[PDB]
Amino acid sequence: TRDQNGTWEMESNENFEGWMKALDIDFATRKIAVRLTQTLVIDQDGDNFKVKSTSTFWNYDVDFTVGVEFDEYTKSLDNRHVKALVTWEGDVLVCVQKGEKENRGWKKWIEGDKLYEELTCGDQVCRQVFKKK
Ligand SMILES: *C/C=C(\C)c1ccc(-c2ccc(N(C)C)cc2)cc1
Repeated sequence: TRDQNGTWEMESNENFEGWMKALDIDFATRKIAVRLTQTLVIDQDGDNFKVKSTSTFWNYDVDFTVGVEFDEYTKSLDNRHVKALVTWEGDVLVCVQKGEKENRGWKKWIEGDKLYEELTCGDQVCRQVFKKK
């Protein structure tokens, strides 16, 4: 299923700090952020997505249309400019962010009643699982 609509509450988080390090997030921010439970809110209508990543420490929103390249500033994450593109590979939603960092992007897919997410940058992969609330 390609339907990722919903409010998703984090169940597990692996190597989040490795991913943040590959983005050069500073020590203070990483040490706090790695402790925290996350929420993902996804509003999906056809190709149009609105995605929100939230915790008690950050609130990060992005809107995109599947298949349409967009220039993006990554704002409070790491303050960089990328060219971003989100597409479908089967039922895996795949984002590639072209720029300074290699292998930068994410993937999301549904496995049952849960949302699986990969965050990638450099040689680091962070793996997360969310439950539908
Ligand atoms: C599908 C997942 C997306 C678009 C996403 C974007 C950004 C983040 C994110 C933002 C900010 C931070 N900080 C400040 C540590 C971490 C991760 C997560 C997911």
